[PDB]
Amino acid sequence: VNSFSGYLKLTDNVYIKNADIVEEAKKVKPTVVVNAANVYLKHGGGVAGALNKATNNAMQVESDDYIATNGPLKVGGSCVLSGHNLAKHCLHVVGPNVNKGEDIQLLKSAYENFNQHEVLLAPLLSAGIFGADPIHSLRVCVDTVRTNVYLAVFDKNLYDKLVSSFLEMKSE
Ligand SMILES: Nc1ncnc2c1ncn2[C@@H]1O[C@H](COP(=O)(O)OP(=O)(O)OC[C@H]2O[C@@H](O)[C@H](O)[C@@H]2O)[C@@H](O)[C@H]1F
Repeated sequence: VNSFSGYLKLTDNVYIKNADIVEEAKKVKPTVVVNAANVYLKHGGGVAGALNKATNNAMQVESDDYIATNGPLKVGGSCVLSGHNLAKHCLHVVGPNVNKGEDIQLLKSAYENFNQHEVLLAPLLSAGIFGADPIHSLRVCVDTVRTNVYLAVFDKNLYDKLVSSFLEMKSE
């Protein structure tokens, strides 16, 4: 468990890899895989749908049970559900949907949830369907997270641009 391999280390606690989060989950067997969710735990495109599909939809049924009991999450909030076959647990975190003008400042709140967990395999919250700049998502992660976060970026082109943007931002 937690056998992460082939990451580039950006800070003492932030690692990045050009990889699909589901395939990493299957290789690594993490204690915590992070889902970039919405407040209803309705897993659409993006990481949520990729993770959900890999669980043969058990993730969405569990989420439906969670929501029926406790109601929707808040933006910036989270909940720990089961990791099924991918991880021990899945951290479901709701970043701001900047497409709907939700407060980008809640991206910081979202990443805070990471600090409740020694080690996580995570994507870049709000960076796809929710419309945030991926560079900005990385900046907020490295600035907010103090635990060990292994970031999976599947698109090689985004990953190269993200590394070169981080080198610039760290050196100023
Ligand atoms: N298989 C994969 N492995 C690794 N990285 C992947 C990936 N698939 C995508 N990414 C990238 O991960 C980041 C997060 O992007 P999104 O997955 O779209 O989450 P976001 O917070 O923007 O929106 C949440 C909403 O999306 C709905 O799925 C969810 O239910 C909610 O309504 C982006 O850089 C993607 F490019």
